[PDB]
Amino acid sequence: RESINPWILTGFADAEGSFGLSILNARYHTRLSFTIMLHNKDKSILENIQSTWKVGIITNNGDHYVTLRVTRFEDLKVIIDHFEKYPLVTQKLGDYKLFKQAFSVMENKEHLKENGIKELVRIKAKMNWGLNDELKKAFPENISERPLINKNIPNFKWLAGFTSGDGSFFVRLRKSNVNARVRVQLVFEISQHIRDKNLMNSLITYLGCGHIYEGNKSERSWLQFRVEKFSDINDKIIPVFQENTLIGVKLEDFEDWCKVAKLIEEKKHLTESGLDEIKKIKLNMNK
DNA sequence: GGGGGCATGCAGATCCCACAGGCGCG
DNA sequence: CCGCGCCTGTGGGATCTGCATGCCCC
Ligand SMILES: [Ca+2]
Ligand SMILES: [Ca+2]
Repeated sequence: RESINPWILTGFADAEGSFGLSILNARYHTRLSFTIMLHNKDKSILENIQSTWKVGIITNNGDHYVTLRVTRFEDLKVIIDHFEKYPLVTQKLGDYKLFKQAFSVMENKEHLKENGIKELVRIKAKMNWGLNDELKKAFPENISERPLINKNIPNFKWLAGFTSGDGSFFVRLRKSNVNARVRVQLVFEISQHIRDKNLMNSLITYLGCGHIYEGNKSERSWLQFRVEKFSDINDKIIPVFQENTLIGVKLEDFEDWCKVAKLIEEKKHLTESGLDEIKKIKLNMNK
């Protein structure tokens, strides 16, 4: 049990969060929800988040996945209050804005009159993946292509939570095809759907390093932010997350990541014994 | 008396994670 | 040569997202 920084929580919500508006039947029932599902290894984050918001239920989905679900109405107010003070950054903010106007419709109790569900389906048709086939056949009169959020990084604490979700620290070992000497390469990467390309591109100027790699438009719908130059990693990337602590197993991956960075800064990665530890400081992180 | 809210399942779709290899450059 | 690191390319599963349903209560 502990509490995390609010900007770190918002950043992690931009990565793994999901806003849900369920409309099922003609007695149409409604269900507003915020959900996060992770691997069992990161059950601490969900309990860390639940202790911060004092809401939600943490269940087990299968033998490997935990889930945190907030479904009560009065308990969705603290979520909306929090996100109003710490706004989301990715295109998920658009789903949150539709999540909020769906809440105010259900708060005025108008969501049960015939006028209410007609707007909520109109609201639902714009968030996440839209409506189903049946309700789209039950409301082929849906009107309303929402305004696209385009923000930059608000701060580094948002990045700590965001990196704890979609980020990645890992070690590269390359056997030189000419020298047969083991090469060690540290790299930091964040992947993301191309719908937030402007946000991912703003990481370059805010961190002072990194590159954006895309691939052709026909074969891929997600890009990568990546830092491979060791000097940028040791002097820019590492101090950022030393100040803004990551959460979950990403903190453990980052700690082992920094152990390799220091073995390299001490030039011990050229030694036979130093190369042995780095190899273990690579199997550590797969487990 | 039953309607709407809550808790609690289960499952599909995909956007991630954690890499690999070729090769130009200083 | 040689190590660095830009640059292209990716398998597979942890994710994001959706549907269902019996129970409870007021
Ligand atoms: Ca994400
Ligand atoms: Ca993750």
